Amino acid sequence: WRLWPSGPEGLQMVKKNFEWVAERVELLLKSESQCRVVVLMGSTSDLGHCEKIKKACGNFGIPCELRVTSAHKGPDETLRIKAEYEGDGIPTVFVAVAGRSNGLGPVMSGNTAYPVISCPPLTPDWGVQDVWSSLRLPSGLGCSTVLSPEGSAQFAAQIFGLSNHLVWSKLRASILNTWISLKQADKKIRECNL
Amino acid sequence: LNIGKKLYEGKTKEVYELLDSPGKVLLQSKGKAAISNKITSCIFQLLQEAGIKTAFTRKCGETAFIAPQCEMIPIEWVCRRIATGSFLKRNPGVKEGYKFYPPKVELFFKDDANNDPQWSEEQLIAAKFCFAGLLIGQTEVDIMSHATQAIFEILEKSWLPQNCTLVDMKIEFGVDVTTKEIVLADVIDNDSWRLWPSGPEGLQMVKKNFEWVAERVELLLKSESQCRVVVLMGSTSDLGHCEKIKKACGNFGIPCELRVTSAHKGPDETLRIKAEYEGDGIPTVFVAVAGRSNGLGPVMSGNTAYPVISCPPLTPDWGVQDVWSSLRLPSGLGCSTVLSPEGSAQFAAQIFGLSNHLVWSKLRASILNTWISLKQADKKIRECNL
Amino acid sequence: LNIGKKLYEGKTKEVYELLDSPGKVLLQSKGKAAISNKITSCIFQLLQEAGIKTAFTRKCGETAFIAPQCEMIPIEWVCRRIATGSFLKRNPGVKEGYKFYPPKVELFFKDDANNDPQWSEEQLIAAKFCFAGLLIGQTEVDIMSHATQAIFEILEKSWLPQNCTLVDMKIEFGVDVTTKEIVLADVIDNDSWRLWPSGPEGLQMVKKNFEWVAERVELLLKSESQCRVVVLMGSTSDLGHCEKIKKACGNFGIPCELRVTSAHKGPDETLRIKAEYEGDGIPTVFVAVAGRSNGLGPVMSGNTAYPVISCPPLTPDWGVQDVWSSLRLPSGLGCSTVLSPEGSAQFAAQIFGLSNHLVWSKLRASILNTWISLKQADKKIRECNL
Repeated sequence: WRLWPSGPEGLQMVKKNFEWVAERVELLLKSESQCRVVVLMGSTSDLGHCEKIKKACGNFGIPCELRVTSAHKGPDETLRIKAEYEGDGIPTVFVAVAGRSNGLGPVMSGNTAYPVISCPPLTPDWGVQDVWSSLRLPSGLGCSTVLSPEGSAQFAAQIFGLSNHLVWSKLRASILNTWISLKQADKKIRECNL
Repeated sequence: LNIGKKLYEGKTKEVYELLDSPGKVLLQSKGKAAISNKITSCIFQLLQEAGIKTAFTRKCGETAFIAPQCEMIPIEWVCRRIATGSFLKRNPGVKEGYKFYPPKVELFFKDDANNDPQWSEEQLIAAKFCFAGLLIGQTEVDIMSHATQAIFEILEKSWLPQNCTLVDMKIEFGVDVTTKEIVLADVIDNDSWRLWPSGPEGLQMVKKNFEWVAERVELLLKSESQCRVVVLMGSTSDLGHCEKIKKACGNFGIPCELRVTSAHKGPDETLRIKAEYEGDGIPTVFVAVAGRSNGLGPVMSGNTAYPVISCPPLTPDWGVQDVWSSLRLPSGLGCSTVLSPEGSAQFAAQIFGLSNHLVWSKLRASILNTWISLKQADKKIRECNL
Repeated sequence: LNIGKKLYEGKTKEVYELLDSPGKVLLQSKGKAAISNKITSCIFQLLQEAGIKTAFTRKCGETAFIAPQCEMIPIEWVCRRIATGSFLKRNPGVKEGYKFYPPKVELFFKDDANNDPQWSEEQLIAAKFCFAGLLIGQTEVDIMSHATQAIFEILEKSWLPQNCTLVDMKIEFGVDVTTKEIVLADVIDNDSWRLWPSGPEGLQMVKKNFEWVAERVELLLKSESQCRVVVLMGSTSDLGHCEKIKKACGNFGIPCELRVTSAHKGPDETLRIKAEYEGDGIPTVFVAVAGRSNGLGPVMSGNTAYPVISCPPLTPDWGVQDVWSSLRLPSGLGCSTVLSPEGSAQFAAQIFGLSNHLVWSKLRASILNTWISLKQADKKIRECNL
């Protein structure tokens, strides 16, 4: 490869010498950007939903914690837990999981300057009625919605990826590999068009 | 090898029994009688491949063909698109050339070389005929007239590419002794129909001579229009959905290929695959199968001048929410939606049918047969209203 | 009458000014040069009627044609479907016959009879050319390559019925001094392309000689495939809806008729009207427009072997409730749904396009032009990101 110094601007432009490159390459294996995803669930009966998010976060190397809190039952407590993730300086993304009327996501988003994803555990029974409590929020709420549990973890990854190259890389490799997989399935089904 | 007894016969052929094979235990035999058999062997194979229930098995020699044994209906069904000769004489005022659009179906009583009149569809019912056990009434008389019109249109279409106009035709039915179905049971040669030259315009108008007709009929068994249906699926987990479409396409004789591609994942690849079906000149129709938000259909339609059908694999779980991504498309998209997998194959067939008479024929026979089926279910449930 | 000054010229023609008519103030003049003008006059009229922006007004005499004045782009665009000659020599390994599917577009730097090399699409942008005021960069270079491929495919299609294979072609653009649009600005004769005989199979493969090409090109201006769109409306109060479809059909050169019929009120009549479009042999597509519960589309589709599009005149008041009567049909119905009135006309066009190259061409040009339009809106809004 060829690596400019990039701090058209420097000398005639000189590739870094194998010596300098040598004592830097190990640093590419680590990132300056710390990141954490905190999953808030209004009820432990959605624990399974939250775990798919946690496991997914695990695929992008992002630490993830699950917690139980109710905007409707312990309003005060939800804010408290919010504060201990805000006050410890770790860049965090909140994923709100609340069934039925979701007031957890809306409240979180309204009291924190960090991103907040509402990832409702919808089922086709009343799903069509419940999503709207996560969409349609009063003004001043950046709160975003993502239905897929792993999908919400992915979005969180892409958020942190803007600062953690190690995470960005995993997103990129994944994009590629999914294409590789598409390519192969088509070739394998193409065999059967004889 | 071959056997035979006695049995009946018509004016052009002599039907013989066939020991060593009951049922289809019939042989039709009968200068230029070999021409008459070559013609009747194609029209039959043709009408048969289209889907019309017809008394014909395989061709046999030069002047013969075996077919299932059946009791004939003593009636001559005639269908017209244009009025000429006889008809004119019978219908004063109708100037020659008058086109009938449904088109006109008339039936003549007992073939008897005496007067063999014209019967009303009501005199046939009151006739109370019964062959091979089948009492002929409303339902049966209705089937024959409908089937006659259908057979007409099929042959009318089949001929057009040879630049021939089917003016009118004569046809006789018969109840299959085995299956008990009313079938197009008797030879169709050059005296069974009348073909103008259609390139009111030519000479005094001369029916094609059995010679010219002879060396053209085999061409009706093939089509100039090539056609292909390509099924694009965003995910192999819908493979089953796509196969119902493929199998359906198989019912209309249209070649169909399944392929995997994602507008969302491999945008670039979808366009690539699109290009190799566009560039090879085979007239193609694309059927897009994408679950959830369907962006496959919309993208395809927007980048190809060929038709694109979106056939979403909906389930009642979230179906009502997903269809709208296939309907409601930004302007400039001809993309059409069809929910039924086989239904989408049928639509594709009807698209290609505009150019492939063989496909059109299958669509037409199917329309008829479905009616035959409706008719019978009603008669079978009618029995239970006693 | 006619005038003229000096101006520029190419290898086959000499461009002259034309006082008494500015702008289109250009005349192209130039044995067999009259053949070269007859060919270039059809291909242009053809590409123009298809929708391609091309520098051509009317034919003039035997060896001339007037067109709008424009500054030429010193680049030779070439498009290939099959690799032959030159290309092979430039691309070692590509065996003759290799088919390119997108298909391949290459452009050659300044026409200069010296070496006139091959430029990368990136060397043209860096060239920073500017004609008639139009600085040529990403956007413009992208338009020409896209337009070249589109022009190729159109001509490729147009030729097929004459049993000719467009192997590759050469084309030059130019910015119209008036409108400032990049247009197919310069003659296309028999040395602008290469046409196999395509009935790897024939002789060593010989391009058609300008003589044979000459007496065929006018045939590309007409199609063998006839087509008609019939719009059925259950109520005259939707007349406006049906007219958008009719007008749209007009944009693709497809004849379209509006008619009033009710599946619910005159069941019998609907079938009758259906029959007179079926019986007259004109390939037809039916577009059903019925508000509320749509039984018109379903019934039509079930009684005709031709395609049937349901194009409901929905309004947001009860639209969500009505569409389902057009979707969700009993089995055996190929009936397709398309909400957009013009969209349904477009789909119909794409159906007929499978057989009418003139229609296919209009669809293709349209695809291109819509892209050209997208490209320009982005560049115009990009200006406002300063």
